[PDB]
Parts: sequence; C-alpha cells; structure tokens
Amino acid sequence: QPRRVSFRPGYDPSRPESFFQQSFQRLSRLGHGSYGEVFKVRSKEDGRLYAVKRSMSPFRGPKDRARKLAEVGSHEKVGQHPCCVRLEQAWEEGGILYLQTELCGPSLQQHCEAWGASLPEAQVWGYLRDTLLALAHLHSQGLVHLDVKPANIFLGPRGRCKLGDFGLLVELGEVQEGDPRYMAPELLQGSYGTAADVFSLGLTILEVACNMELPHGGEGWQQLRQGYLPPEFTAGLSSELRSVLVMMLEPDPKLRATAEALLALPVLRQ
Ligand SMILES: Cc1ccc(O)c(C)c1-n1c(N)c(C(N)=O)c2nc3c(Br)cccc3nc21
Repeated sequence: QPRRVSFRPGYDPSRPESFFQQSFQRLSRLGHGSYGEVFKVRSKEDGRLYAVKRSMSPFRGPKDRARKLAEVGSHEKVGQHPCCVRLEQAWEEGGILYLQTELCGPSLQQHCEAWGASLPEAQVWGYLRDTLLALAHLHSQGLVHLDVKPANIFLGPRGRCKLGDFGLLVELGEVQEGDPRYMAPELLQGSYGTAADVFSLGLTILEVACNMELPHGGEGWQQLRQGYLPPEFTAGLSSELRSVLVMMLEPDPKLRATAEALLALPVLRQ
C-alpha cells in the first residue's frame, strides 16, 4: 500500500499495478543514476506535466529509508521560493521513494555542454542573480545546500534558473559528502556555514563563464582556494564580474561575502 511522506484519482487499489504506473504517464526518462530515475510525466488527475524521481532499489534497512526520506523533509524546509524547485507531493511504495516536483528545463550543466563554450555574460549574471536569491532564501532559514553546482541548477523560460536537489541540505543548529570540485576550503576543517554555498556558487559561475573544468584535487584545487583567480581563463571576464567572483571565492568564510550583500551590490540589483 502506498503511503504519503511528509514532515509536517485513478486509485485502483485492487489493481496489481503501482500508483506510479496508475496515476501518471511516463512521457520520458529525464535522467537515471545511482539516485534512481527521473521521469517526465503528466498527472493523470491534473493533466499538468510534472517531474518524478524514484529510487532504484528498495529500502535496505531503517537507516537507508530515513536517509532517503530526509530529502522530503529538507525540501519542505526550503518551502516555496521563486528560484527553488517546488515539491508537489512525495510518497513511498515497495521500499521505493517518489518525489513529484515542478517540471523544469535543462540543467545548467546540460545547457553548457550544448553551447560548448563560455556562456554569454548576460545569461551568466542572471543565473548568478537567481541562484543568489535562492541561496539567500535558504540561508535566512538556517539552511545550507552544500551541493551548489551546474547539475543542480535547472533553467527556465526567459533566462531564469531555479535551485534543486536539496538532498545534502543541512539545517544549521549530520552531513553528507559533496563534490570536492565545488567545496569551500573551510569544509576541510569541518567549518560548515552558509558561506560554503556562496563559495560553491562562485566556482559554479566561474566554470560556466570561462568553460573551465574544475579540478577534483591537486595544486589546481588549491590555486582556486587562495583568493587569486587564474588570469589565463579569467581574461575575457569583465571587470565587474571578476570583482564579484573574488568576493565569492574569498578563502576566509568570516570575511567572505553573503548572498544578501552580493544581491545588494548595484551590478546584481534587479
Ligand atoms: C525530480 C526531482 C526531485 C527533487 C528535486 O530536487 C529535483 C530538482 C527534481 N528534478 C526536477 N524537477 C527535474 C526537472 N527537469 O524538472 C530534474 N531533472 C534531473 C535530471 Br535531468 C538529472 C538528475 C536529476 C534530476 N532531478 C530533477
């Protein structure tokens, strides 16, 4: 029996088919991986198109179930913000967790691969703005995403982007590992705060604006975490963008800029 999942219609219960196969039509499989599978679907009760994620394998034990279900709780804490992917409903059946979210466009990672070049700064600034708006919303409620990267930012109409994948989200006041390429240096010493997301967004913007593959480790990983940007790729960057990037990549989290401060800056105002 399927049961809804929260931390706050074609039913056919008798029929021997899953609620997913009974309440929705799988138009496409947007993606797949260890997390499971993401499908493009249209509600068989509302007709509107939505995105659904399902886990690959059934719950192994009590812990696996709790760890997976936490994303629902984390998604609920984020709430409804214009620049954050909104969750409609979440449920479980057969040891499988399902999350139904608004259908968004392609990820910033995909868009960048297709463009195959440094994105125009006009698009870049807007993504920086909306993502900063989203982070400020999370930071105000004592939430840290910890996995800000191109793949977790989804594009929308008229050059707008929304933040998603709140699985690694932690409420300031249990932490999972994130991608080393985008992690703030303070995390190595266990210092976790909203500043970390800002640094991740900085490397995110640097990656898409200079078509630069971020280093997983080594000296290159260090150079980007010493407050000095590499002049070889940052050549085409405008003076204004570079200054904003230096603020976000400030090694010391105590001195690093905050989202609201950056958003208040004139270049990033509206
Ligand atoms: C399904 C889901 C649940 C929770 C959550 O936080 C998010 C952001 C989503 N979610 C979307 N709403 C996607 C979209 N296109 O609308 C979307 N695409 C994905 C791709 Br492509 C690859 C891997 C994972 C994806 N997860 C996605």
